[PDB]
Amino acid sequence: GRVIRGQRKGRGSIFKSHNHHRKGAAKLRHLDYCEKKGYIKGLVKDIIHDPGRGAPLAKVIFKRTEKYGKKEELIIASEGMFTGQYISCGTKAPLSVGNILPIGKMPEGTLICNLEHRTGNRGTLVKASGCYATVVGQSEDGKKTKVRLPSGAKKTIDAKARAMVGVVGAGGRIDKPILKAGVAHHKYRVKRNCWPKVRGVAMNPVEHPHGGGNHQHIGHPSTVSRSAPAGQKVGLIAARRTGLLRG
RNA sequence: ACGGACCAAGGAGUCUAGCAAAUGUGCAAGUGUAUAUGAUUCUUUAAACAUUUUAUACGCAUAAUUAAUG
RNA sequence: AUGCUUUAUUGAGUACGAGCAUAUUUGGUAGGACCCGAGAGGCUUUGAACUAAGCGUGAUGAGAUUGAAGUCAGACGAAAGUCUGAUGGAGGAUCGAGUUGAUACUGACGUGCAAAUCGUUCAUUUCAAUCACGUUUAGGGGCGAAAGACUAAUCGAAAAGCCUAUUAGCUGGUUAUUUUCGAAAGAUCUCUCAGGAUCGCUGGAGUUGAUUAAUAUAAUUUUACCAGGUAGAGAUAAUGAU
RNA sequence: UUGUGUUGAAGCGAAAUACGUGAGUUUUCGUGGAACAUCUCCCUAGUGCAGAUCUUGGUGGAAGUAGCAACUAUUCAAAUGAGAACUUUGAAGACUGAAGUGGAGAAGGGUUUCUUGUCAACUGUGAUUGAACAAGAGUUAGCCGCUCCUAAGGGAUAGCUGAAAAGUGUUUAAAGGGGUCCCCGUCUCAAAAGGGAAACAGGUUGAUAUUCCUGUGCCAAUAGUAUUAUGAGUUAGAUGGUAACAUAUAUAUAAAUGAACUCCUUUACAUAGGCUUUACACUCGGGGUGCGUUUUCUUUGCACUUUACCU
RNA sequence: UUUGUUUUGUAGCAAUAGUAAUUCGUAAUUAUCCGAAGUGGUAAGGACUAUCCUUGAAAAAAGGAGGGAACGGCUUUGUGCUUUGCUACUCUUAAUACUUGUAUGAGCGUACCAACAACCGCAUCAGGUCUCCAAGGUUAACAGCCUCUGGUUAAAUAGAAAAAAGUAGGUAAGGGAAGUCGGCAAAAUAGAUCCGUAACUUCGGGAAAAGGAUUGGCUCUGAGGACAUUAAUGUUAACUCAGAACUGAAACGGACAAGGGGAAUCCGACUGUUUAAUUAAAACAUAGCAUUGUGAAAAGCCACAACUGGUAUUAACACAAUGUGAUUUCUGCCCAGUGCUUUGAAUGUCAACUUGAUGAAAUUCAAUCAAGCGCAGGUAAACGGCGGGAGUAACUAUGACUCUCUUAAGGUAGCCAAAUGCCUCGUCAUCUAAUUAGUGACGCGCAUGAAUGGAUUAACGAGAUUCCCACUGUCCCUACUUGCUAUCUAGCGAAACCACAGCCAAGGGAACGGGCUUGGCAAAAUCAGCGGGGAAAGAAGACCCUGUUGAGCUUUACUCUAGUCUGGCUUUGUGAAACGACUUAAGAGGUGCUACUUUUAAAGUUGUUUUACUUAUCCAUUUAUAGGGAUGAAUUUCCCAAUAUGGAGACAUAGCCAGGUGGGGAGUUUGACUGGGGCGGUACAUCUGUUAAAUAUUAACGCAGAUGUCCAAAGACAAGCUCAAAGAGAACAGAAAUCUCUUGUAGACUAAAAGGGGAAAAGCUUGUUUGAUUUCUAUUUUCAGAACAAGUAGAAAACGUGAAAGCGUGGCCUAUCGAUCCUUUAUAUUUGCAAAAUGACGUAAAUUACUUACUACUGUGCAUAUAGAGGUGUCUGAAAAGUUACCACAGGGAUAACUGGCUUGUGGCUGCCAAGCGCUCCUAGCGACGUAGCUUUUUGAUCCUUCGAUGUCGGCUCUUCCUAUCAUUGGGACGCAGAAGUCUCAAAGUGUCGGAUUGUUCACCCGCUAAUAGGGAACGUGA
Ligand SMILES: [Mg+2]
Ligand SMILES: [Mg+2]
Ligand SMILES: [Mg+2]
Ligand SMILES: [Mg+2]
Ligand SMILES: [Mg+2]
Ligand SMILES: [Mg+2]
Ligand SMILES: [Mg+2]
Ligand SMILES: [Mg+2]
Ligand SMILES: [Mg+2]
Ligand SMILES: [Mg+2]
Ligand SMILES: [Mg+2]
Ligand SMILES: [Mg+2]
Ligand SMILES: [Mg+2]
Ligand SMILES: [Mg+2]
Ligand SMILES: [Mg+2]
Ligand SMILES: [Mg+2]
Ligand SMILES: [Mg+2]
Ligand SMILES: [Mg+2]
Ligand SMILES: [Mg+2]
Ligand SMILES: [Mg+2]
Ligand SMILES: [Mg+2]
Ligand SMILES: [Mg+2]
Ligand SMILES: [Mg+2]
Ligand SMILES: [Mg+2]
Ligand SMILES: [Mg+2]
Ligand SMILES: [Mg+2]
Ligand SMILES: [Mg+2]
Ligand SMILES: [Mg+2]
Ligand SMILES: [Mg+2]
Ligand SMILES: [Mg+2]
Ligand SMILES: [Mg+2]
Ligand SMILES: [Mg+2]
Ligand SMILES: [Mg+2]
Ligand SMILES: [Mg+2]
Ligand SMILES: [Mg+2]
Ligand SMILES: [Mg+2]
Ligand SMILES: [Mg+2]
Ligand SMILES: [Mg+2]
Ligand SMILES: [Mg+2]
Ligand SMILES: [Mg+2]
Ligand SMILES: [Mg+2]
Ligand SMILES: [Mg+2]
Ligand SMILES: [Mg+2]
Ligand SMILES: [Mg+2]
Ligand SMILES: [Mg+2]
Ligand SMILES: [Mg+2]
Ligand SMILES: [Mg+2]
Ligand SMILES: [Mg+2]
Ligand SMILES: [Mg+2]
Ligand SMILES: [Mg+2]
Ligand SMILES: [Mg+2]
Ligand SMILES: [Mg+2]
Ligand SMILES: [Mg+2]
Ligand SMILES: [Mg+2]
Ligand SMILES: [Mg+2]
Ligand SMILES: [Mg+2]
Ligand SMILES: [Mg+2]
Ligand SMILES: [Mg+2]
Ligand SMILES: [Mg+2]
Ligand SMILES: [Mg+2]
Ligand SMILES: [Mg+2]
Ligand SMILES: [Mg+2]
Ligand SMILES: [Mg+2]
Ligand SMILES: [Mg+2]
Ligand SMILES: [Mg+2]
Ligand SMILES: [Mg+2]
Ligand SMILES: [Mg+2]
Ligand SMILES: [Mg+2]
Ligand SMILES: [Mg+2]
Ligand SMILES: [Mg+2]
Ligand SMILES: [Mg+2]
Ligand SMILES: [Mg+2]
Ligand SMILES: [Mg+2]
Ligand SMILES: [Mg+2]
Ligand SMILES: [Mg+2]
Ligand SMILES: [Mg+2]
Ligand SMILES: [Mg+2]
Ligand SMILES: [Mg+2]
Ligand SMILES: [Mg+2]
Ligand SMILES: [Mg+2]
Ligand SMILES: [Mg+2]
Ligand SMILES: [Mg+2]
Ligand SMILES: [Mg+2]
Ligand SMILES: [Mg+2]
Ligand SMILES: [Mg+2]
Ligand SMILES: [Mg+2]
Ligand SMILES: [Mg+2]
Ligand SMILES: [Mg+2]
Ligand SMILES: [Mg+2]
Ligand SMILES: [Mg+2]
Ligand SMILES: [Mg+2]
Ligand SMILES: [Mg+2]
Ligand SMILES: [Mg+2]
Ligand SMILES: [Mg+2]
Ligand SMILES: [Mg+2]
Ligand SMILES: [Mg+2]
Repeated sequence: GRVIRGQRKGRGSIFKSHNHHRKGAAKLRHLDYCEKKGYIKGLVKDIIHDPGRGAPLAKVIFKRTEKYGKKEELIIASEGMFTGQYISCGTKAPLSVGNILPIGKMPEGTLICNLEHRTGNRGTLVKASGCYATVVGQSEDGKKTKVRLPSGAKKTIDAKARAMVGVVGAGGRIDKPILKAGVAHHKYRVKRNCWPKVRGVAMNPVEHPHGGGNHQHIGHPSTVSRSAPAGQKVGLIAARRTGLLRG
């Protein structure tokens, strides 16, 4: 009868992100001559907090090379950086925490973050607080590098892509029990409108496949297939397996 | 069992198409002057009057029967 | 082959034509169709001055209670550590007036002051708090701490105008006089059982006949003849009981 | 076809020694004031009402009945007037009790405001009252606001999609600009509580006031040329202090050279808790002035004793 | 740059203004305007501390700095750079004069209300509606009560009287919940100081636990600071706190203000939220726990008609989709069913396209690695599920043990008459006097149980229950009082409703009358109450049934559809390899130049597969900013070679076509009969007998039954023969084996129900057969005298049997079955395919070809006439699943759920007879086996009245009637000594109670009593 809650989220009316006090987008530096041939170095002016995101941001200043002036960058800060530090970005920069290097000049076992899955991309992969990847293989003729991602997947990347040495700061923040409904009210207040959640078994049949009944049950197998239409994919999607995991 | 406090005005088997039966009228193996045209028709007349100077417009009837050549 | 024959069978066929036109009435059909009456379906538009949720900018919560971590001082002890007094001001802490609401009297009123009010009594006040303007989301759609709730006294699908005088085997109504004739509530078929078609029962029109105490005719008798297994009877005649 | 009418038509009220089984027809008197029939035979229709919770309009019994009950409360005397429980004046008794029927604003209303007059209807009892009715009046700004800036957002331009109507909004624009020949970089609307040049006190009208009057101040803008005065610098740019820093007082502290380019600061910011300072408020005692009580008491009870912006 | 003091000034504004006074005149003058402190209400600033998985706008506009471009002036040769002097020149503010378009200050708002009558609510409506200011006393207090400044004394009315009854209040002797479903309502408590506080517990609480004492006024004592002369003297405050004496009708938070407490059970962890106008909860949320998908602009989830978007200013400590619901302790077994998911040319089926074979061609046929299903696995914190019967231990009883059916697995740890147990008011204990209630135990549990979460649980709750203390007008049992109404006056002034109307009893009547019949009776007009009746009013019953009337929701109902997955063709270019296809003479052959299958340097062209390239196409980044190799400030070396960049790349994407999946979505449907409907059944198409009343016809969900088949013989004809059974006889042989005789009217048989028929046959056995065949008519049954269907009597052919007359058109007779449209095979010297031809230039002539005359028989495919067949059992013949406790409409008393009416089976009461009981004795008192009635206080049966409506259980209050008499009054009898009782007569005058449990009517206990009888009045009684 009626359009479901999870279908309405795509209209983007009251489900758009809350971003009034956010500070800007976190990108690497634009790929240019210096990083391809040597390196360039910038100065850390501040570490600041971003309302929606858990990891801190470093505010870093480089010096213009084509012209007289200065320029600004926003970069996810790795654990250990400090105000007044000089970091160096380029193909020949020394290996140290906070420098930005191509992944093909790093030995095996190096912990990295803020990685590009394509060259010149300005960084996409390892970004949430407390996360890192591992260099796990260098190809015989260069041109390819193999890494291990936080979820445990393995990937091969172009060997000229860039990343930061070290781990993302402010890690270990899911070890504190939230303990109050108001704390979770304040958490999602600055993210998006997704809290609280009514469960489908407590609605009427018009609004949900689980709704209705004289006893609050599903009455249906709760694992649905990958091909089901939008108003019907609602329980466990394409589940290979259910129940407690034992290994 | 339902409608009705009282009074006045209004208020409901009609019109058109197509078929049949009954009855009145005209002509009769025929009958009906279609659309038009004509006129010393033109307040009335948007009515009425006329029919192309051994005579093939059309309808119904005058002949039936068969899927059909017939 | 211009097919033939008495045969049988069929036609809304033939055996010296009756039609065409035009008044009116009646019947059945289509149309608004004797008059008034739905619950619905569709097309295009108008509303978030109420209320729901998000967002921007601002404003607001008398008074009192309780007493976490940190700090100072004193006592004990070989160390580790323990005990006593003060200080301090935490917490979706506690009473409570405003504010925001609505538990009970199943009180008053119920032709109200009022299409939700009045009185007393209740719940809530540092937080998931409460208000005001501005702004976003529009109808099979939105919004919902979820009651099928709310979306301008309208929501298990808003409001305005059209398609539209939609359809109804079902309720209600249907307008002057006298005179003459006068019913059925059985039967067959039916997605038929509150309906219909068809036969029966009724009225009107018109011929052919009889008007010759006749013939046709008769919900009646008489004379001649025919068919029957019900009332009674039987159980020793058959069957079955006793 | 052939008739009635100002010497009185239709219609209406009451009737008749009248006719008909009946629907009806005909006639008298009164009112009325202008048209009305045809039955000689035909044509024609939106042609005959007791009902449909029928439509529109008017009117009853109920009935001088139900009722005119929240908000503590009224009394004496006078004026006016045809007429005063509810108009005005004086004297009493009381209420609101600063979280006020006290003052000032927004949304909304639109002349309800003021003076004069004044009662047909309204002001659910009266009414001489009134936000009712009639005639004429009344709203004054460089300093209070809008107007300017940007916000959540709206409308647009290029392009793309669609039969269009419309949807979306740099998704490869030779755009928009500003700086004097260069660089930067879409347009526009959206806050009378956010941001933001600048004003105070006294007086004044029937009705306006940080707007009018008086006096004293502030802010912003003010072409070119020439003269005259105010100060400063050089015989292409001043000094003091160890330092933190300081210095132009002319009517008026106005002048301490500085291009392209570049970097910062103000505007500019949450909540809770106690400590502290200063203004406004409140109160106690002296002095002056006026008033009140006074059979008894009382060096006594109350009022006033003020000071803005700007330098 | 020095001293007390030169002395002035509210520092200027400034007294010239404001306020309070005293003056003199019909605008006039004077005097004051100045000395020291306290309290802490309101606002703002300052320096600080702490909190956040929460870190709390921007722009117009203004300012500061770095750096060092340019530059002493007036005329002085020339072509902006070349020549001579003075060492006034450069800024800055103000005023003036002239040239200049006319060289200060735009435009719009401004009255009044802001609710008390100016706004919205139909109004001059007790409602709603945003912001700022805020005095004195009491006090913790901006609370409550009283007051000053300012405001008012007004409300759609007044006067009198004062009874019932109402509404808002106040008291009550003795008892203290006995009232009631229920302590509903009301009382009792309460401020502050000092003492004292349990179980349990997540150690934080519970907690104001529970409890005890004090409190006025007056007169005193003690404690707590600051400052200046020097330990000593002197001045000087604010408010609290602790003690003592005295005093009063023993009173003192004196008015106001202000918790009732305790022992346990159930649910939910907690603060929070919800159905605006009948539900505030145990419902929703929540922290915590667990499961699932996804490494990216070719990804997960979602929006759009397309083009494009949301999450995303994102990146696994993330985003998205679900369950359960704090802590503690736990979370058992099942993958057979249904879902979801993994592998693939070994593998079955499953499209378009393509490729071959054949043919004149249209067609026809065959082959080929798509996805999906099938085949083989995983998964229960996916949907869900988790057994019976017997025997057995030295008194009984029980069953550790055993046997046997049996499942995918057989309910584990726990828990229980639980918000879950029918029987049920379960058994035992406890609580009371008395317990359908409460608590603790028991467990073969109709039908308990593990994130559908199981068992607990401190704290918390306007949540659901039981008991105790305090308290009381809830009650015994009511009385007295105040305001405001009602009442009577002057003024003003409606509405609902209304066929006509309004006294009764019985009768009949649509079975409950105001009106009708027969009786009782019946005398103006008027005031205040009241709730028996007018089956009173409101309003086309919402319950129930009907309608070929709807709508919301569900699904493995009937048809479809968005989206997803999969294959083909086009977009679409340049090369190169490797294997497949259709051809060479070979290969063994089997066959009568020849016919078919078979190992290899191909006759030459086409196909899936792999790889390479860049310009089509797609993506990303930037201001399209250097061609490859070796926490100051920065602006005016060498080697390698002459499409912005990078990544993919003819693959994605996109357009047309094809297949799978698809309640996410759309449209629709979901028979009838029926002692209401539903369930059951078929009485829905047929047949035998009976009801059926001696022609024929005739109903019910009447009675006893049968049909949807069967048979090359069980059909046709002819001949011969005679059956069931019984008796007596015959080696094994008997009750039953084979054989002979005698009797035998059918007692046998004849496919199947039942009825009728049948003896040289209709039965049995033999012989020959296919009339169970082709065509047509007159007609009978049901009936409209319509179709099918099943029969009867015949005619035109060709046959069978029999010697012959004859008989045969299925079964000895009565049942055994099917339209239009469509399809399919048969028949024909019958026809068509819209200008014509197709056997065939066949036969005979003729020539110099457009020659002539003759002929039953003429391409593929399709159509058409006539005859059978494929089926409609709802059988005169639609392609069709559920639910509504969210509901809508048109109707029905044609039809259910009350009262009333007829009946009285069942329920209740009363009779008659005498077997027997009563030691003995039929009848004191009873009464078996039988049998006659009465009543309408039970429950049925029926469907008469009411569906545009007669309020549906019980209790409380109040009146009246009946007798089928419990007590009280007079009597009779006994199995009657007295006492106490039992049976019975006249008799309705007077009575027929207080309580515990339950919503109860009904029950069952504790009591008293004289007795604690039974009933009716629309199941008496809801304006
Ligand atoms: Mg629900
Ligand atoms: Mg659904
Ligand atoms: Mg549940
Ligand atoms: Mg189930
Ligand atoms: Mg009716
Ligand atoms: Mg009526
Ligand atoms: Mg005629
Ligand atoms: Mg014709
Ligand atoms: Mg009509
Ligand atoms: Mg429809
Ligand atoms: Mg609004
Ligand atoms: Mg809002
Ligand atoms: Mg709290
Ligand atoms: Mg009430
Ligand atoms: Mg209330
Ligand atoms: Mg519901
Ligand atoms: Mg209609
Ligand atoms: Mg008659
Ligand atoms: Mg006339
Ligand atoms: Mg009419
Ligand atoms: Mg009329
Ligand atoms: Mg009338
Ligand atoms: Mg009336
Ligand atoms: Mg009255
Ligand atoms: Mg008045
Ligand atoms: Mg007062
Ligand atoms: Mg008061
Ligand atoms: Mg107050
Ligand atoms: Mg006025
Ligand atoms: Mg006036
Ligand atoms: Mg009046
Ligand atoms: Mg006026
Ligand atoms: Mg102005
Ligand atoms: Mg201003
Ligand atoms: Mg914006
Ligand atoms: Mg603007
Ligand atoms: Mg402002
Ligand atoms: Mg004024
Ligand atoms: Mg003013
Ligand atoms: Mg001063
Ligand atoms: Mg004003
Ligand atoms: Mg209005
Ligand atoms: Mg009113
Ligand atoms: Mg009002
Ligand atoms: Mg009273
Ligand atoms: Mg007293
Ligand atoms: Mg008492
Ligand atoms: Mg009791
Ligand atoms: Mg009782
Ligand atoms: Mg109860
Ligand atoms: Mg109470
Ligand atoms: Mg306790
Ligand atoms: Mg709760
Ligand atoms: Mg729990
Ligand atoms: Mg709560
Ligand atoms: Mg409600
Ligand atoms: Mg409520
Ligand atoms: Mg819950
Ligand atoms: Mg959760
Ligand atoms: Mg399985
Ligand atoms: Mg396959
Ligand atoms: Mg067990
Ligand atoms: Mg149990
Ligand atoms: Mg129990
Ligand atoms: Mg489990
Ligand atoms: Mg269960
Ligand atoms: Mg009165
Ligand atoms: Mg009577
Ligand atoms: Mg009556
Ligand atoms: Mg009478
Ligand atoms: Mg009554
Ligand atoms: Mg009805
Ligand atoms: Mg109904
Ligand atoms: Mg429907
Ligand atoms: Mg559906
Ligand atoms: Mg039926
Ligand atoms: Mg008979
Ligand atoms: Mg016989
Ligand atoms: Mg024979
Ligand atoms: Mg036979
Ligand atoms: Mg049928
Ligand atoms: Mg039939
Ligand atoms: Mg349905
Ligand atoms: Mg009836
Ligand atoms: Mg009986
Ligand atoms: Mg009625
Ligand atoms: Mg009644
Ligand atoms: Mg009624
Ligand atoms: Mg008796
Ligand atoms: Mg006696
Ligand atoms: Mg006696
Ligand atoms: Mg009753
Ligand atoms: Mg009775
Ligand atoms: Mg009632
Ligand atoms: Mg009752
Ligand atoms: Mg009553």
